[PDB]
Amino acid sequence: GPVPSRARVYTDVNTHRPREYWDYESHVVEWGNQDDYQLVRKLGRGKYSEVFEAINITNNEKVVVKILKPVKKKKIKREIKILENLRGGPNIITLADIVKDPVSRTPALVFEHVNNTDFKQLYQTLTDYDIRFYMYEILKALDYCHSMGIMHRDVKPHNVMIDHEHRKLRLIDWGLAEFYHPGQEYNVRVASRYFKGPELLVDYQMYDYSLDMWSLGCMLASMIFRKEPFFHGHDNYDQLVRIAKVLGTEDLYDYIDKYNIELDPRFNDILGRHSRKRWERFVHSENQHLVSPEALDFLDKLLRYDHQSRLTAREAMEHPYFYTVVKD
Ligand SMILES: COc1cc(C=O)ccc1O
Repeated sequence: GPVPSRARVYTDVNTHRPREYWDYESHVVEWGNQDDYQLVRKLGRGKYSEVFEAINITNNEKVVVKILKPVKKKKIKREIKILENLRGGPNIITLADIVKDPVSRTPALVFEHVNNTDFKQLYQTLTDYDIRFYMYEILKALDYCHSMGIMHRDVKPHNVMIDHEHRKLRLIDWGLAEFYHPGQEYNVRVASRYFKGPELLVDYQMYDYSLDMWSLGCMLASMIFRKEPFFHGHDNYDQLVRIAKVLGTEDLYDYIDKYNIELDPRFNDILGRHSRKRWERFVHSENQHLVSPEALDFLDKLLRYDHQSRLTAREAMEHPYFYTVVKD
């Protein structure tokens, strides 16, 4: 069988929390008044929710209302408990209220409003300094939720909401987030395709916070190289092949051999043999102003096959890449 794995940090955070903290199935939802909020316009519809701009008529403030699609009670409770646990943390989206939507008959989560610009437009005007600044802000959120025993599991540009005017950032959509428990096996069907860690792609279930760091690395690569997404696979199998064409196949085999993992035999005729590439390969005259030795080394230390070998969020915040970022 597979060799077991443990997070190298925050390993027993939940072990020593009171059970109320992580036992979300037993959580009792405290409901607000649904008539406090008025839907103004629909912003989007995902697989698990519909998102609306709204007004809180008790203060005439703009808010965001996320009306959950019918889904098993524990997943709904999971997201709620996680949001309440993390509320007030650095750059964590603030859950303001929970109400029962009369039409859907499901919980509607009320969030603080973030005046966002579309990431595709934003990622295209971001300066070298902007990228470092916002990366640092994401790291604050990730070290926080990891230190609080939670992995996000869906880090991607769409879930990093940025108000570029006030240089304000929020990590959103905690619907896939989970509590980390040492040696627990998790569903590998998480994260968006382009941001899936190698551990998910090789069906290794005993993963941890370090998954989020691979996803963050994918975001970084897309930003500094101006290629979104960076690893652009057509499906989950091609996704691993795309990664192997950059990181190389010999380190992939070292990875799966270390945890005594076996690849899907489906890869036998599509994976091939590939050398590890140097990151300078992806540098050109249209992105070189976003690239530095510090950037490439930081990226290199995020994008590792071995989840145990990736920088932790805290380690990442110590990296020379962030030396130029103004501290508060
Ligand atoms: C799609 O999930 C979310 C969306 C938003 C705002 O767009 C805020 C919090 C969320 O969890």
